[PDB]
Amino acid sequence: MYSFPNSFRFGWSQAGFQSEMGTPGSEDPNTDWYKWVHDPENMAAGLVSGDLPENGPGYWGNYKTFHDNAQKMGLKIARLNVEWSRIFPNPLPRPFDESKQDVTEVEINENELKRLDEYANKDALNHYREIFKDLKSRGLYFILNMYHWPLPLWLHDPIRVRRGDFTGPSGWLSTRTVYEFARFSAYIAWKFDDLVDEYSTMNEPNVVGGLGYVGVKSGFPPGYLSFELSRRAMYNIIQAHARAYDGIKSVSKKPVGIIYANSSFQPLTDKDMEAVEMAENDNRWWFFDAIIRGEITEKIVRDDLKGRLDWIGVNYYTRTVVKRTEKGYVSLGGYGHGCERNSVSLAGLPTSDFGWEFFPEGLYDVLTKYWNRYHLYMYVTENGIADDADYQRPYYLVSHVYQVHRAINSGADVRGYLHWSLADNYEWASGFSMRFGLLKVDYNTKRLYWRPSALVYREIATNGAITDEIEHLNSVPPVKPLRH
Amino acid sequence: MYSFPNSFRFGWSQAGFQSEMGTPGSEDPNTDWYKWVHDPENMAAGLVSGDLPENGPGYWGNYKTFHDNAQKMGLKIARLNVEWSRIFPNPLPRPFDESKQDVTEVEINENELKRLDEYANKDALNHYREIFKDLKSRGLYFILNMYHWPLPLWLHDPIRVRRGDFTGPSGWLSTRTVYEFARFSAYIAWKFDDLVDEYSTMNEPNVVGGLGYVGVKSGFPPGYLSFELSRRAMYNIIQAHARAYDGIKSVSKKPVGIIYANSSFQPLTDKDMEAVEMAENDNRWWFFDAIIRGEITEKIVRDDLKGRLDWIGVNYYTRTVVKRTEKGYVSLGGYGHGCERNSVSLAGLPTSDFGWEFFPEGLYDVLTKYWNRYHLYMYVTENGIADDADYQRPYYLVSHVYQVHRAINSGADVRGYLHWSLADNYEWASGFSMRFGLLKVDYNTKRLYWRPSALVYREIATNGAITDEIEHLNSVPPVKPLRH
Amino acid sequence: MYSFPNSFRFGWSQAGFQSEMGTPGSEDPNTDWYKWVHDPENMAAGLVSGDLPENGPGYWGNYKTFHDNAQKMGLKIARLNVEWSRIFPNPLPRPQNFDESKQDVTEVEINENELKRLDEYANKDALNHYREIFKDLKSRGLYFILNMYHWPLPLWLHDPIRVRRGDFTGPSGWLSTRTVYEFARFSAYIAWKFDDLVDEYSTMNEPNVVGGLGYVGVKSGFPPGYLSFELSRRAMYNIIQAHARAYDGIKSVSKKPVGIIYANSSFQPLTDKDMEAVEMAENDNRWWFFDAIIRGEITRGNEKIVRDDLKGRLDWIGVNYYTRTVVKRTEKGYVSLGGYGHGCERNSVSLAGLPTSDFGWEFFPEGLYDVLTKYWNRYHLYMYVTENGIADDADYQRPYYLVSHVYQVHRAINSGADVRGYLHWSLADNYEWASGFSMRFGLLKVDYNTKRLYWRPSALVYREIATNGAITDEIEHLNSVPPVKPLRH
Amino acid sequence: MYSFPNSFRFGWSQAGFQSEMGTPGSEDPNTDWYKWVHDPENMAAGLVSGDLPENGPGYWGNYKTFHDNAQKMGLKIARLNVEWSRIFPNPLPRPQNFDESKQDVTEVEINENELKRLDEYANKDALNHYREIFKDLKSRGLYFILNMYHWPLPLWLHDPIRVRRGDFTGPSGWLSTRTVYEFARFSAYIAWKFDDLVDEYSTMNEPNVVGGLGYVGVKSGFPPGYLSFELSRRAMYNIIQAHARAYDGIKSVSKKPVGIIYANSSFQPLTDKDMEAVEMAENDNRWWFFDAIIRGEITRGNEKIVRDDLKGRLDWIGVNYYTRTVVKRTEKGYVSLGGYGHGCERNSVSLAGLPTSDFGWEFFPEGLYDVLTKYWNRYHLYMYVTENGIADDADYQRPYYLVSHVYQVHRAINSGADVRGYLHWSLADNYEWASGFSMRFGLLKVDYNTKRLYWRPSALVYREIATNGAITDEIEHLNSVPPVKPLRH
Ligand SMILES: *[C@H]1O[C@H](CO)[C@H](O)[C@H](O)[C@H]1F
Ligand SMILES: *[C@H]1O[C@H](CO)[C@H](O)[C@H](O)[C@H]1F
Ligand SMILES: *[C@H]1O[C@H](CO)[C@H](O)[C@H](O)[C@H]1F
Ligand SMILES: *[C@H]1O[C@H](CO)[C@H](O)[C@H](O)[C@H]1F
Repeated sequence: MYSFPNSFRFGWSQAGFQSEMGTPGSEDPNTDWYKWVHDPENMAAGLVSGDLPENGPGYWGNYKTFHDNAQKMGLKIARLNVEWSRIFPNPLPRPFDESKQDVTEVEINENELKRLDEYANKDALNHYREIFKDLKSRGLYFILNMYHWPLPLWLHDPIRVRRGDFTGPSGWLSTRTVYEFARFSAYIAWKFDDLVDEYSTMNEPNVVGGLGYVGVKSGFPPGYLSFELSRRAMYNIIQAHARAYDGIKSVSKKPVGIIYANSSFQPLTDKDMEAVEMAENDNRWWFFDAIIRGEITEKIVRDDLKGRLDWIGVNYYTRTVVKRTEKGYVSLGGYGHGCERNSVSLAGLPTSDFGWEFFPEGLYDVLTKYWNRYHLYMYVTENGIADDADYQRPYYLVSHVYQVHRAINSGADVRGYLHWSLADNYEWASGFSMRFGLLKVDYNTKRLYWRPSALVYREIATNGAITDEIEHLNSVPPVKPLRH
Repeated sequence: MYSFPNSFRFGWSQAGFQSEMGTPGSEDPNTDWYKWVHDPENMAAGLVSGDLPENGPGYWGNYKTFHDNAQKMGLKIARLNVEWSRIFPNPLPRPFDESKQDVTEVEINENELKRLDEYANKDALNHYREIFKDLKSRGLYFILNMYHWPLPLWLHDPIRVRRGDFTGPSGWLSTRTVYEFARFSAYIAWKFDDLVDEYSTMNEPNVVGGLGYVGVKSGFPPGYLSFELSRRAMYNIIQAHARAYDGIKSVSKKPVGIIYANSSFQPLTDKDMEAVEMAENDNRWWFFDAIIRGEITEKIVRDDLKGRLDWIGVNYYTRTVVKRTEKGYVSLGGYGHGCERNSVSLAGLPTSDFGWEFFPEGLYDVLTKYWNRYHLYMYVTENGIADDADYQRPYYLVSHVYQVHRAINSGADVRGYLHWSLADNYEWASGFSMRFGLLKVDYNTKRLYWRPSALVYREIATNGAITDEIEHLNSVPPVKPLRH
Repeated sequence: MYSFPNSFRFGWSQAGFQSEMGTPGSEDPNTDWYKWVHDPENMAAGLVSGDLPENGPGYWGNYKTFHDNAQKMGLKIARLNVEWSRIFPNPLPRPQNFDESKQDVTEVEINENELKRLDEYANKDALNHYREIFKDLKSRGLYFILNMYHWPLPLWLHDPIRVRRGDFTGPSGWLSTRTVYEFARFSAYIAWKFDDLVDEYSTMNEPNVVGGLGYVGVKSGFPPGYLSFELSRRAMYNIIQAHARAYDGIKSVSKKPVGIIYANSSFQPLTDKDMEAVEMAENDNRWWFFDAIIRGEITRGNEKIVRDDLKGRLDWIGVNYYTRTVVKRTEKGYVSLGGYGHGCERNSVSLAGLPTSDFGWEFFPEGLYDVLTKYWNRYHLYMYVTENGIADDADYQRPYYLVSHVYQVHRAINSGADVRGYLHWSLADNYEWASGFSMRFGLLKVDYNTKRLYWRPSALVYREIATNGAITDEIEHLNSVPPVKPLRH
Repeated sequence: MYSFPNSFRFGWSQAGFQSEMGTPGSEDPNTDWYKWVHDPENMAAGLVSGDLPENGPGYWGNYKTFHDNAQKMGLKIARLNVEWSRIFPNPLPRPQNFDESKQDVTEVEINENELKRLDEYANKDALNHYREIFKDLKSRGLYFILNMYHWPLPLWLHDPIRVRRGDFTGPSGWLSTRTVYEFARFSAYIAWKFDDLVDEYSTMNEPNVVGGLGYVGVKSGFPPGYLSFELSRRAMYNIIQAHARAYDGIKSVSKKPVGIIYANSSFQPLTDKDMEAVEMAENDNRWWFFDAIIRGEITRGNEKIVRDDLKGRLDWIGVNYYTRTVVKRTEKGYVSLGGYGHGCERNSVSLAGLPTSDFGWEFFPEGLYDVLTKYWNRYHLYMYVTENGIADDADYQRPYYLVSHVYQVHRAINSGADVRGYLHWSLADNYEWASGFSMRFGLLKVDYNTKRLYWRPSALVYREIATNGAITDEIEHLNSVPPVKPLRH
């Protein structure tokens, strides 16, 4: 048996854009992401799959079923987001000097919030309140995230930017987005504080800037390849996090965190340990040192950035193998996320439907490194596998949950594990083919089915432990019967 | 939902030789099969794996744990056998003309049973009583089978026979074995009737004669290749069944059946339907027409054979594809049981760790054909898959259970489904590598673990139905992620 | 036995950029493609592999060895290009009598005086080196098809990074009529200089891939990688008129045959209800182009016109072929299906159970017969198979790939098609564009460390074919699908 | 370049039973093997495949075509056997001065008079046909190694079904000294008849496989398939004395070199603690046999003796080699491991990640060097590589298999070993015993419907090797492991 503390919670995470649509009446056409996946040129180029999110799992209409299943599964925590575009589908009056690089302060008060109130979509706010009330009535502890990638179209036209036209709404390249984000977050906290337990400002901001402006083959908006603009987007996102933090704290006393995409960086040979550290600096610490210690880049300390974080949401799937170079370090293909789909890595480890390598030890690595650097408590806010057949998921689930136990045992303050995800959903540029659910979705009927891994998770959650009977699943899925 | 009748029972089947040994004190060295798998020449030839049954799962010592798990799984029926060799390890006095071909009668009465009593091993009888009492106390309905392949060494020395020496104890080639089998079965019924619900005389007698004397590459005792001796063994086994039936009925009023190995015979092309019928005649009907209608081979009717059956135990794994020949019919490799391990058949269907093709429709075929010919009620007494990883079993389980539902819906009287098996066990000449358990066995510690399929079976059994939530598993395991 | 006419030639095709560099002093940094593959942002995005052409097979210095092996192998035809950038590495003077705002280029006047001026700007070392290569070529008895263009443009004509970034103020490649004007002049110039060595001309290699991958299929990492339906059409329009202007230019200086080389797939119906889908696909991917440069039929804005300056500008068709495309009828028209043709997994099997190559291309030789006979029946121009081959480092499938496709050409001739040679892609491994060196198409293996060439068993098979002018009885079993059971699925 | 001595020969080996039948009038129903493979019970048990040798490649009638192709391929040596059963299809008179109960056969007197008597019983059509085959062989410049025995015994000497059934009252094959006596006479007889055509002799092909698979490895479906450690030893004991008696018999009539051909694997240690395990394996599978027939050392019942009638009966060693065997130390001795060598899955990869053949045999060329040099250092007798090859219908791995093993022979010579030729198994596909026709080892493919031979690309590779007496620079990259990524795992 591997027993968790009595206060530890098991649950799940999901995103508005990936899961909301699918039931008639749920359509939200007003985001950069909506426009982006319907774009004819993006489709012809294969940058997006051609699948459309309005044919999704339909959480907007069917949330009661989702919560029903989650309760039967013994889950006690959930992390969701509100979609910005649903609440403010229409542009807000211009507020503020747009040419200033830094946004050190955004003044928000009772009067300003009441003014915003008059622009807000009331049907959308009331519907979210209905969803969250039903969530809370199942005994689910609620982490509310403000941002999980789609921006209102009135703040970002991604096709214009893709085309190299910077005269329109430019998303994270514009301090106007920073300013409005802080206000949105204060506003939502103001409206929903009575239901919320903890807050997250944003989900994986590193992926937004990284795939948006460098990893353009990913088909993420706006898909404009520029090292310079990628840095600008990340700089603005950092400030937006700090201002959203201050905004929420002006209205609520509850914990405010952030959710971030992590890999476990691993040395190719024992000569590559420095390369691991440089990779950790460049992919992780630089960002967290900014919003925790105020350290940013000349290398300065910004007092408006310092201390703006109460907890860390750890998202984790797999490792990245690095080696030392003359000029620095490189990542290696054939490991981590750079493998063949439904095959084996260069290390002989099985890969998912998405080509991601099975490497649960990485999670222990990531949890304990954060803990040793910052001493902030953590949730595992995302962890899971693309696996429609359910072959690897039982092993994936138990192995990762074990590593969390390992992390706690070593002293790290980790307070919950939230699987990605409760049900299948729309996997961004990849469409519906990448199925991460504990529950399978038949997209024709929106009916949910329990994969055997869901029954395994029920065992874990109901008992607050990896029980004796399922302990063998803390191992690598046998590769011999699997595709190579 | 697929709901079964309120009286339908879900459970499991297991064999004494495959599951009993493994705990110190359980060793039974006195069978043909024990001798056969320890034989140095058999080992060097690769006819047996080299694995030894005394290193098994240890049901003899650990039966309470097995039954505990079965109860938690919601099972309500079990079929086991007593091992003949445990009860009579030593030769019994010669009774009876050994050169007579037919055994039409074996006289058994109270006095003869008391005489046998004085030869019986009392420790073994008392231990079995303890096992079965504990079984019944979990609310398990009990089918007791008399014979599941091992014969006492004093009735069969398989190495002598393998060597072409017929002067020793010759197993099913000798009417002495028939005579003693009838007495053993009456004796066991006499001892255990208060605990037993239904009886089976024997398990898969067709496999005993077929692999014993024709399919000699299987490594079944005595491994002497002879069409003639295979017929002789089957003739004696048939008579032994009829005499065991009469023996049990002299002592008990309870239902007496038999458990038999079935394939579903399928035509290669639509020109091969007659070939299917000939295959069914040669592999199935000839045997059942003997013990039900007394029809045997000149083609006669034996009154001592007629009507000796109350129910049919249907064992089923996969299909056999046949085609018409000039001289008759042939079976095709690349389908059914003749496939590559962990691969796909010639029809693109996934195969097991044993190379057996996924074909659940065959079970409906087999159930309804028996029903339409004889109108005897049936149990599915064996059905399962060699699958250590648990990749295919959830699908295999739900799909086959569905076909049973299909059979009932069409009118067939089927009263239970017994999965092969509750836990991993010693798979004959193949050893421990073929793992059929709903529970995984760690052979070092004898600890049992729940594979995700066990949690799926708990759903089925507790509800008496394939529930809505697991209904997607009534499909073929996706082949793309699997080895080809 | 499958015998070819006595005049039919077996050989190979090769491209300057893919094969020239690798030997000391061979480097040509002055193309869009060179800049494109060295670009740090393109590298970080994985648009390009990170392999660099300057570490290539070194034909620039080792051409005598290549030619030696090709002669040993009994080859009798070769098709090569001159790299524009090596001849004119620096810009030429903005031309007289030229309006950059005019959509159409109906004429480009080139005379002996203009040619003599151009000659002042040409790199003489490059010109002399190419003469040395081609002389050596002809000395082995190889018939020579000289192609003018095989993708890289001089940087002074195209800065692809600028265009990638959405900046159209600089040199914009096929988006500019200046490039059309200069291409015409370049082709006339090369013909004027090399006509004593050339047997037949091609203007261009696969223009449809340049426009298509450059401006629509941007995940392929082709320059300038700017996603735009509108700009893809403009590039294709300009490339069409460039072909016509180049044909006139070559004809002003030469009597020899002038063709074009084009990328083809065989369009195949998913079900028997999809035959119209195939015809629409053939219209959109093939006929529209050739009806323009043969029949002068084209669309400019919104109208279907005939341009007398485009009509009749083709003497022969270079058929490039690898695999099929499976199409199905839609409400809005037709779509291609993944899991067939070039959209399969690498080293696997297609949805039809046919083996795929290192590049994920489906084995489908019957498509070649389909393509050759369709071109024949529509236009009645003679053709060459100018590119056919497989990415196969291990040499598992190539022996089958080669014999089978060569059989399909024999079948095409038998049906009446005028097909005059077969040219394998390629003699030796080379630099496969954005994919780098890992895609190995050679009959000969290249060790990139030593630049040594090795005969794959397929090269020995090809020698049998070429020396005999036939698929001989002894190798005829190779006219079949590589067995799939021993291969990866 | 890897060059061989000017006297080294490249060729092939072939067996009568596997290759002769298939043409009208070639049938030879009079062997244990023939009866064994037609047996209904053996068929139903799947001990034999159900394929029949009379539908084979037809060397009996088509030998001129085989020889034609072998000469085209530049081969210069061949090793064939005569089938005993074709020469003596009927029993011979029970012999004078012979006690069937004696364990040892120390002498078999054969003189000219006895030979002339035997000649009265020999089938003359068979003898003349073999002369015609061998004359044609020699006329292509092939050096001829004639082997006396390659597994089938005349039925009058062995009824395998009777023995399978445990009935030892009939003709019992290698379990009877009568078979030893007759083999000696047969070999002297064949030498007496064919010595003008023969260059070197072998008595036997792989006697260890006959005894081993016949009496222990019974799942292999070899005759008589009677499982007995004791009878395997008796068969091997008799086969050893048969070899000695045959050597004396041949020497009574011929001056030429007389050797034996033997099945070898390379024993390899699982871990570095297993080197003694390897030596014990080499003792039990190899040295015990050769110490008997070279040094006269043997065990009879319970004692280690020297027999002067066994000592020195060998002039050369025929090395047969396919793959390795991995062994590990046990308390009781040593064991072989599955997942390496010949115990792998077909068309897959071994536990060491090395590719396996259609037969499930692991690619391990370094084992050949190990085997050749071990024999050399122990006995200092010259050797031939008499069997080496791969079951590979598609020809994917064979080009690598061939070049790599041929390299390992070059390495053996370089180290000092006297190795005088390499003979591929085999020229053409044939009947692979209990496996039937599906295991295809030919450099040439056989279509069993027409009996036509086809050159696999490996045959072209072999022609390069043989005509040059070298692995040439051009094919030297084949001295490597077939890439596993494109193959089935
Ligand atoms: C984390 O990863 C999952 C699986 O890829 C989804 O993309 C989420 O939105 C992301 F936050
Ligand atoms: C039925 O089959 C199973 C799986 O092979 C076991 O062998 C049983 O003993 C047999 F009855
Ligand atoms: C045709 O295809 C080959 C191999 O893909 C090369 O890319 C050539 O340049 C192209 F023209
Ligand atoms: C050596 O092996 C080959 C291929 O396995 C044939 O079986 C020969 O007869 C044998 F001697």
